[PDB]
Amino acid sequence: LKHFLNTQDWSRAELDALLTQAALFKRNKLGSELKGKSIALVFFNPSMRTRTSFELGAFQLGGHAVVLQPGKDAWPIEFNLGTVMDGDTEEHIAEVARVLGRYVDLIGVRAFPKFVDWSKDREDQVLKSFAKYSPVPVINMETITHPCQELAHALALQEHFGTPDLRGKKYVLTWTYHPKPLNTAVANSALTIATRMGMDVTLLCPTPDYILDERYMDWAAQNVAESGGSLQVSHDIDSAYAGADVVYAKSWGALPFFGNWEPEKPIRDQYQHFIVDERKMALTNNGVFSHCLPLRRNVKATDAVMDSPNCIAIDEAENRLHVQKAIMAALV
Amino acid sequence: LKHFLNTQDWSRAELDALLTQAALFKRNKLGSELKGKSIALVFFNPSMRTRTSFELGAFQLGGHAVVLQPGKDAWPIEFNLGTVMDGDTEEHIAEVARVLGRYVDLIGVRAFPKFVDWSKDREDQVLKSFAKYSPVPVINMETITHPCQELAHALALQEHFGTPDLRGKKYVLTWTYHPKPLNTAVANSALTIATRMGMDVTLLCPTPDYILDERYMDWAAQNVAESGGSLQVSHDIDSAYAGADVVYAKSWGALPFFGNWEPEKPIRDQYQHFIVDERKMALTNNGVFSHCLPLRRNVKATDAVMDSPNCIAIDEAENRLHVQKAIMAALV
Amino acid sequence: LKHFLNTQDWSRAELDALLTQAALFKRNKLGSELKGKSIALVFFNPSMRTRTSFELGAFQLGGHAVVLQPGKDAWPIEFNLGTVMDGDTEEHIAEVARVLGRYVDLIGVRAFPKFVDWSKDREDQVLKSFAKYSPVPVINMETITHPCQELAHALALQEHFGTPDLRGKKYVLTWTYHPKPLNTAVANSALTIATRMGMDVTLLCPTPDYILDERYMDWAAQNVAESGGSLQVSHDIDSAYAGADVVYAKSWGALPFFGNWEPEKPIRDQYQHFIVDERKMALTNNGVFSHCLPLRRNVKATDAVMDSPNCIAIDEAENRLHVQKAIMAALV
Ligand SMILES: CC(=O)N[C@@H](CCCN)C(=O)O
Ligand SMILES: CC(=O)N[C@@H](CCCN)C(=O)O
Ligand SMILES: CC(=O)N[C@@H](CCCN)C(=O)O
Repeated sequence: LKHFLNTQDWSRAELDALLTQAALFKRNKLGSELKGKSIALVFFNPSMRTRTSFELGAFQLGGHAVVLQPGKDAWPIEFNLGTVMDGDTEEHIAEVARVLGRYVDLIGVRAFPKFVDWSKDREDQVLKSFAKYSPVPVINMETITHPCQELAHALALQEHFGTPDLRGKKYVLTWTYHPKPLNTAVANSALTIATRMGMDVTLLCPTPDYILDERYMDWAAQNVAESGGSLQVSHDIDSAYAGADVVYAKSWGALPFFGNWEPEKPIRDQYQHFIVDERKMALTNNGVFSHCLPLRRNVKATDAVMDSPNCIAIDEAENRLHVQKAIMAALV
Repeated sequence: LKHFLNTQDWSRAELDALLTQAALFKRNKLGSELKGKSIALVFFNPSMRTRTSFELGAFQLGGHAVVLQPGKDAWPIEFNLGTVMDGDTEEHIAEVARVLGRYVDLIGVRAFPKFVDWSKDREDQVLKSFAKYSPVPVINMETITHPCQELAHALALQEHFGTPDLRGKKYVLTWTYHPKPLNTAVANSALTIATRMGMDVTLLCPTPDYILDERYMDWAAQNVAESGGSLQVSHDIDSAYAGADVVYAKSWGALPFFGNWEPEKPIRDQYQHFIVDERKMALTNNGVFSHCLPLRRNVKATDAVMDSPNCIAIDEAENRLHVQKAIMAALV
Repeated sequence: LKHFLNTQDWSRAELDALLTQAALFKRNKLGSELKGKSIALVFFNPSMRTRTSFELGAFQLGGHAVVLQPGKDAWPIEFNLGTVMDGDTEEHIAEVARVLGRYVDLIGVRAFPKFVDWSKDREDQVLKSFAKYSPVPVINMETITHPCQELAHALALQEHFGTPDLRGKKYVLTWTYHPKPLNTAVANSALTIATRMGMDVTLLCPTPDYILDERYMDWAAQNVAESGGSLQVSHDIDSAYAGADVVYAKSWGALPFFGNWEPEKPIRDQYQHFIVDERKMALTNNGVFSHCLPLRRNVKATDAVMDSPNCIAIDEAENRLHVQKAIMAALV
């Protein structure tokens, strides 16, 4: 059975096919690729943009999405094995996935890390459990990676540059400020897709403590070796932005501080200057800027940058609809 | 771009067209006016009747409604301008509306006042912000006015009297008791539509403190001058009910007491006798009674009045479905 | 007007027709039996499996389900009669049902007992009120009985044995352990349908305190007299399981302890050995095992029993979809 858990699991040819199908759906949004079919959108964490895009995507192709929210509509689910369920959990994931598989044709899963222990969050237990027990294809709607965002982002860039071939372009994945420590998911995904596309990627962050998990740094390294781009880590803003063709910002909590965020606060507060502003973008090669959203204005990026004609965040946002339709259509 | 924010913004001819289209949908509810189209129902405050009627209305015309609840599915949204978003708000309304506009064809918005400061609530910030930033038509699902209720009410009255011409009929908008101070929205709307229809309207309330906002009193005055009816405020129950053809009740908190409801409590408790009962209706010209619902029995109106053959509240309730379909069809 | 409140209200011929229609829908799931029709799924208590199955069932037959959750989307509803609604309740059930009846073609209701007083919970007030005031058919989505589960269960058994005639088969409805006292609904329903099908039923429970309400014990007695089976209560595990063809487990709080669960805790904790394990099933006649779900593994039943090829719980779960479609189609 084929699932859409990560772009890294798919071949370049398969990804290219998805992006092209996404482009086709953008030119003709109504169809019957999902006629009479259904997808269960399982939200362990809520998301209006994800619910909206998937729900409409199913509708437009003749299918139907069922929105489920485990944290609000049911007792906790047990994912561990060989336990005596005499605690808080009422049902095991094996039963949840097997039953859903008798009702729907696809299962989408969104489940964020708990931020107490990265060794546990990085195992992607919720998503992997659904993939293990489900008799139908599973789709990652964001856990510790955000593959749907990757393709929406990739498509937006190809559309902006007028070509699917982005090799050679200088790509800057920059950490930006936020009052709280966030999920590294979007950054892990950006690094992954940018290198898979063969761009010359620079991971710009305040200190070595903010470097992403080795797993993704390795995915990126492997992608560069295969696509012909490059991977570099930098803690210097000006040299990173210089000549950049693309600047993608995202804030995230330093991994070494999981379960110990108190001391991480004064650290991030020293880098509020990582905010994407006009000065920094002026250093780029008339590059574009984007963010996965939601974005705190004048904190992650200034109003001037956000409303600049070079900001493609709304186009990338729209593309979530098109790429997800391509993903669902491919899996059924 | 045309929106449905208030009936006052539409011409009499346009409103008449909406009501007539509503009558047509009532005679033939299934159609394709919204085939493949969608509407995002954004609830900042929940409403089962509104979600049900809009959702079914979209379905019956071949479209699809996406139900969103910002207060429960996402962090707070920022509506103010030029601020540094380092507080509770995670995303700005500009981004929320622009992205939704790339997904749906229509956006419905329900957002109640906060009851702390009327000078702030009366600005209709949430609704006006959506209207400002959305690239698609916006529909008021109740904020400080309830235009959808206005048309459902107007249609019910025309159906009851067997004519679209209600000029001359004596219309009594009466305040009624409730243990808590409520939104003036429905009353503002009733006054607006009743006068727009040229009826002889009387605003019956306990004291001058309960008179509606000047904005609506002026809308009403303007409507009478143009339609040929009349507007009058009264604090005397018997003279108001005398000869009435229509009695519409609604409870609301005295505007001068926003952010200071403690002293307003003993005041409203002195007017529990404003309850619509048989004695009062016996003074009318065999007039009809209605309420927007939900209604507390034997508090706002007695069981006898509510179950009287002259109570058309259920018919007005049904009409929410028909008028909203007319509104959505007109805006796409 | 015909409703689906309990299987006991339907004739054997009618039930047989429902089960056969369910079998037909399983062979051809897409249809137009509900084309343009709708059902309001009213959840006073949430259920992902019920929302999913009903919602998809409506969709597959050309209809649409509207999901409503009174406890989270509105103030409390008043069910009592002749009261002055100056308390917590904002709207009366008469208005709720009458209005919904102007919007939808069917109304599903799920409302659990409150566990404080069984004399009150056993009156099925919420469901009976909807049935009384609704102008459209009402469907029990679980209150103090679970008729939809009954038919899904009945169908699974017929499919397992390869025949609709289960007379003579030894049916064991066994209480099982759970750390908390639960609803007797599923057990009441199992006893009801098993006897209606003419099986030789044994109600296995720890003590006389766990015997089900007299109402259902009488339904069962009447069913046996008419179908030709038998009804027996047992507190001895081994004699009950011996030669059993079917074992259906369910945990429930002892009725005599409603509103006084403290002393019931040490009592149930003495019967953890009621867990369905391999030893017990080894005593049966190669019988099947099932549970309505959700099931706590290694508490209600061991992993070995749950994953045994003789466990049909997932098939019974799937059948909720098919039988509910048969029910909705029959009522419209
Ligand atoms: C603010 C926040 O927690 N953002 C989320 C979601 C981003 C995609 N919509 C994150 O950091 O992954
Ligand atoms: C009780 C209450 O707050 N009623 C609301 C909603 C009325 C329309 N359904 C109000 O006063 O506007
Ligand atoms: C654990 C619990 O409360 N179970 C519920 C629902 C069973 C049907 N899904 C009950 O005892 O009725």
